[PDB]
Amino acid sequence: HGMASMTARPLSELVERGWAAALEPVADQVAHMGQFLRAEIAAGRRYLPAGSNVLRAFTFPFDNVRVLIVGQDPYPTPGHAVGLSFSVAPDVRPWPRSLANIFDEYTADLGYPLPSNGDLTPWAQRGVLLLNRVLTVRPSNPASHRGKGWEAVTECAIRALAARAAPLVAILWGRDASTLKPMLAAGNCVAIESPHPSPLSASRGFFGSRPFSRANELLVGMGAEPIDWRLP
Ligand SMILES: [Cl-]
Ligand SMILES: [Cl-]
Ligand SMILES: [Cl-]
Repeated sequence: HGMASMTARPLSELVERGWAAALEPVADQVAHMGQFLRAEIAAGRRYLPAGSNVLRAFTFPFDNVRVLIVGQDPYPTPGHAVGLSFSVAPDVRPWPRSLANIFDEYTADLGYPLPSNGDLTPWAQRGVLLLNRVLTVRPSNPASHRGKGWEAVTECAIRALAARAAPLVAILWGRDASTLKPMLAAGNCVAIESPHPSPLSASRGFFGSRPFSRANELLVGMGAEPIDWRLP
């Protein structure tokens, strides 16, 4: 299921059952995004990630999400984005510099060895929502799908998480992510804020932020299970 399905089929057929219910308020908006993508292709433009990966962050169970990591837009280099914020496919070398920064801090914070590859799927399988606010991008055109309708989709997702009584930690990287604080404050959600891991900002405070260990300390305090951050 790709673009065709996103334009034409119910949420139940696109994402995990809990997510499908959570995203029901934006069912028409999702369909409209599928049409936007169809129009892009008809016009002789491409988009990233692959259609089958666009909604991938919502294919893991809504009820198990305990940490939210927000990204802005997918990687713009062809072949990098795979539908989970910051993740890349296992064969990708070198890693994008933002991911290399995230992994630098992972090693410093947790003491684990540097990951073998850039695939963050294990995090998604273990209750981390790796959510870009904008879920597609035109190749090599950073932030080119901003303002095209994804924002309402991804905001609906975040509000559904925040509305729950269940524990949530939100890792908020950069000023744009920090815009989410109001919706997060009225819930059972603690936000960890730092500069973004992009090389443009990382050295102003991303390094040293220890988000992984902090998120776990917060979770355990709230009686939730921590995340097993360990990557192979
Ligand atoms: Cl189609
Ligand atoms: Cl293109
Ligand atoms: Cl991405």
